Amino acid sequence: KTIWQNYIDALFETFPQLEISEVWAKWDGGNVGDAKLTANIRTGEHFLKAREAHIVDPNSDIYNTILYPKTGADLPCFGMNLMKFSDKKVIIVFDFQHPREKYLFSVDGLPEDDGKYRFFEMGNHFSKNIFVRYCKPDEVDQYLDTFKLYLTKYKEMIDNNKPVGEDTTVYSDFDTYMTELDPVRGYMKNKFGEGRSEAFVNDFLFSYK
Ligand SMILES: C=CC1=C(C)/C(=C/c2[nH]c(/C=C3N=C(/C=C4\NC(=O)C(C)=C4C=C)C(C)=C\3CCC(=O)O)c(CCC(=O)O)c2C)NC1=O
Repeated sequence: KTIWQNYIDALFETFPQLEISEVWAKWDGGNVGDAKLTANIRTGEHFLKAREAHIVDPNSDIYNTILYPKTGADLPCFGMNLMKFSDKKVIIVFDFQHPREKYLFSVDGLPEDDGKYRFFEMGNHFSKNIFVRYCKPDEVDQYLDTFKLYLTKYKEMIDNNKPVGEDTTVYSDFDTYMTELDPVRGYMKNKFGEGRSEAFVNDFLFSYK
């Protein structure tokens, strides 16, 4: 079981076409294992891919998923990182992540946040509407309706533009940026080893570099 289940359900209710097209990894690790990784690639109409990583151990529950739309409509990706770190500490992040470097994207009517957060440069693959909240595991679903508004706006963008391009190099700047700045490598090395951490980051999470 996972505390992120209602986010995950909402995601695939909005985009029921996103079917698993490859289980990229199911790995065991952590203490003898207590940490499990599931890494799925999904495909479906209007998307290049959605890649979904879910890492669960006794204290942590991390759901990191990015939807990469087909190209040709200048659409942002939709990214979420739902991170339970301990039984006291959760960070919820989701946003429209635009592939063009240093382009400030926004959707009018959505919550706005111009604060600066760790690791990342705001305005550069994160939008005016980046949604970041810190709360306790049992509070996570209080932002679910907002997550669902983001999904609703995203689905309108997809359905109104109907992108059909498949130029994965549109996402190369984005994947490069997400690679240098995301704090993953360290956590996965410790839990799973070096080769697995490297491949997870470079060949699964951000593979369009
Ligand atoms: C898979 C394993 C995995 C690990 C181990 C991980 C760790 C991780 N991500 C973080 C932050 C963050 N991560 C993001 C955002 C994202 N990052 C993304 O990969 C995507 C897709 C988004 C958003 C759509 C942001 C904005 C922060 C900073 C949060 C903050 O400022 O505290 C932090 C810092 C938390 C803190 O400030 O205390 C850690 C430790 N992220 C992972 O994905």
